[PDB]
Formats: sequence, structure tokens, C-alpha cells
Amino acid sequence: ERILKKQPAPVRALTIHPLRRYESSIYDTPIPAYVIKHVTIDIATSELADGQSGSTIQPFESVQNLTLFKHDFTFGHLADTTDKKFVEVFGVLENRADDSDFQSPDMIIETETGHVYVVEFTTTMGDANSADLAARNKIAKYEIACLDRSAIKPISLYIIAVHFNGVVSNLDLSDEEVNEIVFRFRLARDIFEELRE
Ligand SMILES: [Mn+3]
Ligand SMILES: [Mn+3]
Repeated sequence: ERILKKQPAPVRALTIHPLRRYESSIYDTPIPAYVIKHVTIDIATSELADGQSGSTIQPFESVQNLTLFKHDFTFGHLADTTDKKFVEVFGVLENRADDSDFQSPDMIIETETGHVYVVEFTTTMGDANSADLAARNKIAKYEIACLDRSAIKPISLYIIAVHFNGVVSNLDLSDEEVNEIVFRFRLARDIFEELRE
């Protein structure tokens, strides 16, 4: 029996924390070798020093999944790929299903206190300004569904947008957390360019 579910109700509203720009600080860090075979990927995680950026990378990968490989690999240490829909957490609104019910952000996290956290990941091959635009596009994509459902349980909407030299996010990230996202993105780009052949 979970006593945190017995609290007075929180304000039912949508919270969006402000987007911040983060720069990576990877510097001259070893990047693991990879071997691609017809795909399977063996990543030489033995080459990394204990605790350096990249410690979340697993040595073996299997890859219909090629188009989203860069996205899924970059954020794989934070969330596995999902098809969890708004409707699985909230049910339909106004007694009629619509397109918003079947949107699927990267994460929908429910807490005992009754808040819901919606998290969306995205990438860009451009610069930091491109990453900010990508983050704002994902806010635009999910803001209507999150606002409407905040009437049921309060929602906070979080975005992580990665580029080659940093992250735009409204999470409060450490240098090491920024570096892990960027490090994985850079490696995913290297692998993807060879996979596309
Ligand atoms: Mn997704
Ligand atoms: Mn995404």
C-alpha cells in the first residue's frame, strides 16, 4: 500500500521548463572501434577507460530499424525504443478517440504522487541553432496533447535535442550527462554512414 498516492491533488496544469544550451567537453577522448557484418555490430568497449565518456555503450548490437538508428542509439542509455501511447496512460478524452490519443513520445513516466513526465528525444545534423529549432519543433508536436491531458494529471514536458557539439534541453544536465549523449550521437553518426552503404 503506497501512501504517496493518498496525497491532496496537485495543480492540474502543463509545466514547461525553459530550454538551455549545453556545450560538450569531450575533448580528445578515445572512441571505440566497431565491426559491422551482414547487420550486427561489435563495439570495442574494451578500448574505453573506466569512467570516460561512452561507458554506457554495450559491446553488441543487432540492427527495418536503420532509419531510426541514430536516434535510438544516441538515447539508448536513457530509454529503450517505445510505442507507448498517451491513451495507454490517460484513456481517451471527451469519450472519443482522436489522433492525440495515439501520439507516442519517447517517454511517458507516471509517479506515485500523480505527476506525469513526458520526454522527447531528437537529433540534428546541423549546429546549435538547428538543435534549438528541433527542440521547439518537438514542443510544437506534443504541446496540444500534453496541455489537454494535464487536466487529468499534471504534466511536465521535457526535450533533449542533440547536435555534434552539445545539447539543447530543459532538463538540468551535468557536463558528464551532456557528454554521454553527444559521445553516443557522434558514434551513431559514424556507424550510420557505414550502415547506409
Ligand atoms: Mn519516438
Ligand atoms: Mn524522439
